[PDB]
Amino acid sequence: GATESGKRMDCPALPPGWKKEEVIRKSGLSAGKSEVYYFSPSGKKFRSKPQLARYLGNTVDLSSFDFRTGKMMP
DNA sequence: GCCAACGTTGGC
DNA sequence: GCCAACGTTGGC
Repeated sequence: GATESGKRMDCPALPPGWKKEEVIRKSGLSAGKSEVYYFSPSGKKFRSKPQLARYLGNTVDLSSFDFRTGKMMP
């Protein structure tokens, strides 16, 4: 399900066609650490909430969006 | 001390 | 030149 790692999955809190992936680091000091990426319907990768906001503009209100889980968490 | 957010780099 | 992957750090 939603906490499964290494697998792109639907993010239903965003507009249609957005997906999310959790990727675990392998090499280097920061190994094991978990990061989250988003993919637009066009397939571009997004690495931060501010980056999503810049791209989505007023088509979404991300004010309560939790980047790590992809849920709206008021 | 942490980590959100971003900059840099190696490998292609 | 691209981009996955790691390193870096200002703001908290």
